[PDB]
Amino acid sequence: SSGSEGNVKLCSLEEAQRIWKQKSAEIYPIMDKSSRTRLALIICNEEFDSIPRRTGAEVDITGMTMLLQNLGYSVDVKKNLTASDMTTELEAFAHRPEHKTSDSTFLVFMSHGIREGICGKKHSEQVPDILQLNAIFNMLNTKNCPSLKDKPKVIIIQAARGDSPGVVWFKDSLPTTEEFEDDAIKKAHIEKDFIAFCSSTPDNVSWRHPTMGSVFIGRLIEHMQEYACSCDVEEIFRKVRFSFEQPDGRAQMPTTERVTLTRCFYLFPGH
Amino acid sequence: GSEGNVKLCSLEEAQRIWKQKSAEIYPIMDKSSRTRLALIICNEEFDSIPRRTGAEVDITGMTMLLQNLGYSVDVKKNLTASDMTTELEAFAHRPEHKTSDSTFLVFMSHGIREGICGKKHSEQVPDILQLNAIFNMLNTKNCPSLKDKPKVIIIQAARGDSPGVVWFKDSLPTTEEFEDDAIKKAHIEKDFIAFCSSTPDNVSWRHPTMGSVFIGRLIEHMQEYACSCDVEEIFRKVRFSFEQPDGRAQMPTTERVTLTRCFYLFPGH
Ligand SMILES: [Mg+2]
Repeated sequence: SSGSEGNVKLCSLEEAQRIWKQKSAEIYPIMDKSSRTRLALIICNEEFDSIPRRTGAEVDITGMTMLLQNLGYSVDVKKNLTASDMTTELEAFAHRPEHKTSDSTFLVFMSHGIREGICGKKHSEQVPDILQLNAIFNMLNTKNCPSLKDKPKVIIIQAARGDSPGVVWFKDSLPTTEEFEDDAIKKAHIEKDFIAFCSSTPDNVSWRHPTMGSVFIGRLIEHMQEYACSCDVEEIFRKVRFSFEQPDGRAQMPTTERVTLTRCFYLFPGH
Repeated sequence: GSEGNVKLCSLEEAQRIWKQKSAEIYPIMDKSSRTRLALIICNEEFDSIPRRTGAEVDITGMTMLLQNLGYSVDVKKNLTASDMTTELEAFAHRPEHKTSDSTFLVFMSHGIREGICGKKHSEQVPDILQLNAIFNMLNTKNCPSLKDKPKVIIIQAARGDSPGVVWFKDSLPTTEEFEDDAIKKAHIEKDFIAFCSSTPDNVSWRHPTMGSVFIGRLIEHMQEYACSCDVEEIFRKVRFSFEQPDGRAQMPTTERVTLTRCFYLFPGH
């Protein structure tokens, strides 16, 4: 009886009716299932030139691919890219015409993390190869990705550190090209409707179960599958943090970051 | 009464919430015995950089709000980074927190890339309090009295001819202070939520010293919605209220959320 949705628990018609009746004015609207063309992007760096292999990556890619596909997203997976190539790929994704007939997107980045951003494949101390988190939000913003204006953009980042001070986030501050937008694109908020969810916790290896996925990605998939039907995604992220509250060996506490969501994002699995 | 402008949560409303989600709501303390503390730090008068007009209306608005929500408010004004740090460290050590369920910290100043401007700041010899330092001073190691309790941080840190007050990043030996092993095994940073506005100062001229729109909008939403919405959502709704821009676009961000539960203020209780 299971199908496109896999192991994601379905929101019944009754359930969906209730959520929408109660808060429709502040729920991101979703598009008709039959005609919508949802897109997602996973970029996973596993094999690196000068830094450790990320054993566990393939289980994560497979799990997140399955998850997002079960939630209705056409998932485009890219592997072992330089920051330069990650940039080129981001811009292409941002420019896909399918987003015009979509209601939302997910972007997943799985790689090594340092203070300054996400490590590309050719990264070393001498020769840097870093994707700045900021560039993700910029390339998907209102001006650079007008097809996703007013639509939620969920950015999941697994950027495990090791000895370094995780991923830094947060600051507090040439002229661009005139592309002659209608004054309603011009006057829109540059950045709006983003939510990020970030883990920089290193992996604990089990040699008995090598190849196995990161606990973060596993815990996220588990919670998405169980609670996509009843909770909006902000709340699902909070519940992942709740699940990690009593520490085991390796303490995990992923942070929700750069929230410019204006409405609740419900996934309405089954619809 | 003591709540004034804040709409009160009712016993039926308040029991509604609690029954629905008590296992995932931050518990609040008995009203008669809790001693809630909040801190406002505002730099408005500066040596070298522009005077921030309308600060006093914001201070007064935020103080009243926090008092209405059940917090005793200490306000500190025009401090160097060094003095702000001293004050924050003092705030963290107050015994009241031992008998409290939560806190709010408010920072209002000029902001740059590196963090919040202090009174003596110039681009020639900076004076900046790092946002990181705020979280560190209130974290589990350094402020054990607020472990497992919500710590709301509001930063109004207006941008100059500058790209912003940026956050984030992913990833010298400290003094050994002999913490209990339960403190050592605890999550170092948990139960925080920041709401940040980095919008520049436009100034009213026929009628000056009239508050900032961010703070006004936050206060209005807290008054309206504390009786039915957790702070997270209240912060969402302020964003919702700014969706169609006025002249000066404002979209304040929620940042560094390690909240594991929902923080209902339950005004009136
Ligand atoms: Mg919520």
